[PDB]
Amino acid sequence: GTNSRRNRLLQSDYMNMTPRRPGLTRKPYQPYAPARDFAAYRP
Repeated sequence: GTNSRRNRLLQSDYMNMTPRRPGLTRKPYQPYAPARDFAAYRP
C-alpha cells in the first residue's frame, strides 16, 4: 500500500485503461475517388 508512487515508469505513463492511440499514420490517406456522374445524363 502506501502512497508516494515515485518512479512512475520512466517514460511511457501507465495511462490507465490503455496507452494513448498510437499514431503511426504520416502522409495523407489520399482517398482519391474519381466519381463524376454525368451531369444529369446531359441532354
